[PDB]
Amino acid sequence: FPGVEPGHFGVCVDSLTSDKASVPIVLEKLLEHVEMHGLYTEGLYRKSGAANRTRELRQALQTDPAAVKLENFPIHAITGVLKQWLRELPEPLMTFAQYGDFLRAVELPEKQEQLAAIYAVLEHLPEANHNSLERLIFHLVKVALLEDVNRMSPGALAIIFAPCLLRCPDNSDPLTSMKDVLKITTCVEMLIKEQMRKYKVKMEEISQLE
Repeated sequence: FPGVEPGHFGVCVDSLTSDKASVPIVLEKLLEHVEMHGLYTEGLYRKSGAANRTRELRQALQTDPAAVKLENFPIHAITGVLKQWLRELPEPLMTFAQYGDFLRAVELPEKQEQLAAIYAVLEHLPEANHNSLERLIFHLVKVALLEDVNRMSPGALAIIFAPCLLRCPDNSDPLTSMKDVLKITTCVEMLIKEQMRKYKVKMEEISQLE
C-alpha cells in the first residue's frame, strides 16, 4: 500500500507502538481525556452517542489523532469510538490464542486460584497487548472508583468491555458460546476488582505524610 498511511483503526496493536510510545497514541489520548473530563458522567461507556458524531470522531482520529480537539466532541461519542477501536482490532486485545486459557482460569473451583490463573495468562500476553490492556484496566479502575457518581460498577464495566477484549475464534463450537460470555465477563470483572482492591490499599499509604 504505497504512500498511504495505515491509520489507527483496524490495524494491529503492535504496529501502533514503539520505543517512544508503549501504548497506542489513540488509546492513550481517548482514555486520558475521559479521565480528565468524563469520570463523573452517569452511564459512562453504557450510554451511546450519536452515530454520525461518533463516525466523525473516528474519521478525525484516523488521519491524525494528536490534532483532534476532543473537547469539541460529546462524551458518549468519545466512549463510543473507544469501544469501537477495541472491536476493530484485527485481533481482540487479549488475543485469540489465549482465549481458552482465560476460560480455563475462571473455570477453577476457588477464587484465589482463579485470580492466580488469570494473572498467569496475563504474563504470556504479547508486549503491545499487555501494555494496552494494562492501561485500559487501570482506566476502568478509575471509573469504577466513582461508581457512586457515574453508576458504573466493575460488573457493569465488565459486561460492556469483556466482549470487546475477548472474542471466541470463529472455529469454535457455537453451542458453548452460551456459557463463554458469562465466563469472559467474570474474568474481566475479577481483574478490575482485584486491581481496584490493590489500588485502595496502596492509596491509604499514599495519603500519609510520614
